[PDB]
Amino acid sequence: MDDYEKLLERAIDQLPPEVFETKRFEVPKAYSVIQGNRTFIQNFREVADALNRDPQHLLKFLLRELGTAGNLEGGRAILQGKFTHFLINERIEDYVNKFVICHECNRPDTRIIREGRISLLKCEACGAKAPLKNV
Ligand SMILES: [Zn+2]
Repeated sequence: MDDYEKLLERAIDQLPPEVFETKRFEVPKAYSVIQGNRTFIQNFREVADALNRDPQHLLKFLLRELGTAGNLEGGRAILQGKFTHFLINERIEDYVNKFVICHECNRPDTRIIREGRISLLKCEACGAKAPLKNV
């Protein structure tokens, strides 16, 4: 149930949200490669989703840390800056591997909150989680 996922491709790509279902975007291996001073992204599609469901954000982040030119090299997505599988792997591993890291946040007997469509939340109980703003 982890590796050999049961992806039916039901409205998880071009198929409009006509069919009701839960979109489980999680697949092993989701990190870039450190090459001198550039990141050779190969799964920009999968790596991007997990690292950030929204492509607009993920992209704004690579440039925000990319101190170099910043562009797509090769044929996949070899950017250049500071996105050396740093923030990428961290965020992705947070969601894809939220079970072993979040300690199976099933029915926590605490006050949990999630905002941004499974993007942000708090887990002061089973560790710590980022809600959104600091009041
Ligand atoms: Zn938790």
